[PDB]
Amino acid sequence: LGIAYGGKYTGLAVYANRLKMRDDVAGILKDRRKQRGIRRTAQTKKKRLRELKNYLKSIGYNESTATFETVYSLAHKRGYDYADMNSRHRKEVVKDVHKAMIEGRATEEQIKRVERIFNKQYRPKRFNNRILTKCKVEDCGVNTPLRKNVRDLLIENIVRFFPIEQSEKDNLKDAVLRREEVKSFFRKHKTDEHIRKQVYDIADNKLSGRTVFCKEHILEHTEHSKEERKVFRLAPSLKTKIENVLAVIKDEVVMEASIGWRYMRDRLREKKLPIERLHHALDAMDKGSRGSALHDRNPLSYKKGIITRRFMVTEIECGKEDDVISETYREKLKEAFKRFDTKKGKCLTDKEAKEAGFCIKKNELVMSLKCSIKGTGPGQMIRINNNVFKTNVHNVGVDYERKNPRLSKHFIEPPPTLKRRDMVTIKKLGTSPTIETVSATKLTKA
RNA sequence: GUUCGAAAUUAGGUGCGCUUCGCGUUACAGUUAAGGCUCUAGAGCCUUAAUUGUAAAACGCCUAUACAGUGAAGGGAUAUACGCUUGGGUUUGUCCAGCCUGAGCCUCUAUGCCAAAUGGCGCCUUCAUCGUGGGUUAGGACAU
DNA sequence: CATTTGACCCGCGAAGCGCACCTAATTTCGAA
DNA sequence: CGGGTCAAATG
Ligand SMILES: [Zn+2]
Repeated sequence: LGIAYGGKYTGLAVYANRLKMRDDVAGILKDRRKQRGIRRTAQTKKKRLRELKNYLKSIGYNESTATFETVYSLAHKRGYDYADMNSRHRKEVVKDVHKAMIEGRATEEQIKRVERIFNKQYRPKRFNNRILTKCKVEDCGVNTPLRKNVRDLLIENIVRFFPIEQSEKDNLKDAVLRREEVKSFFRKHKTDEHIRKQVYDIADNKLSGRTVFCKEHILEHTEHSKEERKVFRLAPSLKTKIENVLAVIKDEVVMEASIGWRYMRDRLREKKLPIERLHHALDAMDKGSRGSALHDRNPLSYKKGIITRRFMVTEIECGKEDDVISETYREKLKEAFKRFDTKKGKCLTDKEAKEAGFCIKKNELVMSLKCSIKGTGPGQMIRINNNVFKTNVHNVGVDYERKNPRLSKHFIEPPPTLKRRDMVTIKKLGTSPTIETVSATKLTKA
């Protein structure tokens, strides 16, 4: 093998071929997770609002009444409850709800049910039993316990090696799980400081995670010492990296980033391969995919042929203020940059915007300016519900460009067989695709 | 006695999943503040910006045998499910991740909250009732 | 009038829970 | 952070 991997690169120094691994999948999953969290928060907000509306209408506070107005507006921003006394606390929102429903002449049971709606848990929190480490011995596929549920077994695993009799071992085990008793025992039955910490840690600490062995095998681990450490749960991004490297190996070991070492070591054997744990070889993405974003995350405004969007003054770049629609605020922003000298950093800053007089919002917060969107065109605009989005995956091929079947019903501009990366006699696609900085129209299939 | 292997423990980092709280975006509607034009100091319209409210945030796919509210009763560690067995939806060229989830079950895993036993509560179940919902999707491989 | 050709575009923050998989170190037991 | 966008410019 000779594989050696590190940082963003790897080398199969059997051969001396270097390979570049994907160093993005982690950040892509991170934002595929932030998006899912945003979506689920919004769905729970809709659930809660539906329930609150139904209840308020059921008790005579119909939508036209001020009680409904106030309570429904309060239910949009209910505050946080992870702690107790950028957001208000659940208690302040519920205090305002009580105030409004009292002023509405509501009964105690009604206010209490509205409070229950404001405190309801719409999606269960399930985290106590999610990741399931199975027992290491080959004949025991059963679940290992959480280490906090078998503190007795873990304490026994340590006390079974003390120079004392079994009766004193059992007494000590029962005492530590009787506080000064264990201290006196150790003070008399001199024991190593590390062993004493370990037993105290098992007795007292918050034991996250599971044990390598089940109940029936925690103590028997010495009988299985020759079996190496096993792995079952590796990060999908590291899995993608390592499996791309392994696929390269399959098409075509002192393996010196260290995470996931055992997963490679086990895939390299797939039975007994030994392991000895830009010039890297000398030391030794497809955004059109079916799971990529169909469009941008921030919707755009598309009015009478002009694409614009609101960007904060601290989000509009120096040298680009010409996209700001307002003539007056363009001049104001230019008057701000010939004092700020922001051309280097180009980002501008909250303090600078406030000093320049762009703090116009409710909380003295920096205003926003509508700016025209460069780098986009009409062909990329889609409309879903009220939102207009830029889609970078509008092109799936060219026959005249071919529109994305997942967006044909949403394109604002009506439409008038080389796919991307095909071999022809393609890095960017269109009616005259870019083929490799040369662009041509008369490509032919090859 | 060195080395190596395992387990345990601790700290760091990396990452994965769940549940929320916001800001920002967008659509409409109402206001305020200006800028302009147009009718005639006002009045009508367009712009920008602020402030209010409500609504959308991937497309889709799958579910009404579904889903949630309310009430009653029963069960609640001889119990349930995030567990086990075995699925199904997302799901498509195909296969997956991840999430969700049905039926049976308690051999492994887990089991919360408010008040020493015990007591409520969440929880599970059946029914009655008003109904209109719920899950997943912004990732990876392969083929094309 | 098809090509270069050069600049431009792209959602952020926090909290509460779980978890694994690698480093660093120690104990203990097994071996080779 | 590729896949485009526009307008410009041997054209
Ligand atoms: Zn076992």
